Amino acid sequence: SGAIYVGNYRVVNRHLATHNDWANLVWEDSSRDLLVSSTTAQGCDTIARCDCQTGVYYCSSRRKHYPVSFSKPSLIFVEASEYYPARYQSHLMLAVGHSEPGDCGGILRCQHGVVGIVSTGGNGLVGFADVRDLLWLDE
Ligand SMILES: CSc1ccccc1CC(=O)N1C[C@H]2C[C@]1(CC(N)=O)C2
Ligand SMILES: [Zn+2]
Repeated sequence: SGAIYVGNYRVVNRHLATHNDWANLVWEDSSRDLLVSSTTAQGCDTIARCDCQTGVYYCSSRRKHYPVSFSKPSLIFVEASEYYPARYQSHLMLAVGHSEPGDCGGILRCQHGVVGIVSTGGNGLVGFADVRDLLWLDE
């Protein structure tokens, strides 16, 4: 679990969005596993606007942060799950690191701010949904 709180927006994994997220929907994209909802309180986070390919992410299943080198956002095949059919997930970045079911929502940050959130994993890999291209989050 986990979310990004920026301005009057809450960014979550689309498959973990609550009834309240859907009732306050701003934008969602099944191909990216992202959903953004509106909030009444001002958020605590800031978004990176950069091309960093190194950063640190929070891994809930280890209660620890790990440094990672990750690929640029791209279209990557993801096997079927209870949440989605087998498909290509867009704007996804991969890295070598631990991730298991429950780790989705962990934040990846670089020196500039929040880069994205955990969305995939397994076999010593961790995948992050990028948010750096969503410029409207800043206004
Ligand atoms: C950290 S998630 C994970 C890790 C190891 C093993 C299995 C998982 C679950 C997993 O792949 N999931 C759950 C939900 C998000 C999704 C992938 C996707 N973005 O389409 C569907
Ligand atoms: Zn950066």
